[PDB]
Amino acid sequence: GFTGRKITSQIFIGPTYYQRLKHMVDDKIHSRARGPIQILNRQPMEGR
DNA sequence: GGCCCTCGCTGTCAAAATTGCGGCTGGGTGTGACGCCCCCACCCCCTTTTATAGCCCCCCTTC
Repeated sequence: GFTGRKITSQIFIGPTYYQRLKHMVDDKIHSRARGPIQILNRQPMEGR
């Protein structure tokens, strides 16, 4: 697709059924500089 | 004093059972939630009356 040259090997290509899973990167990304702390431990809380 | 045996006691090794402890790292959703029996104060209803009226039980009457 970039240079327009033929690929020397011959790619195996065809229609295949794919599924998108609920495991999505926007539901998983998580960061924390400084936030709320626990009532008992005074340590950072559990989970995003 | 010295040789030889059986015996009782504390003791020991061994077998057997009894018991405190452990069981990966981390992450993301969601969902939901005492009683028994007695004793002691205090209050309500028992009764009388009446006005008042809607409601309802009881007995009578109809066919």
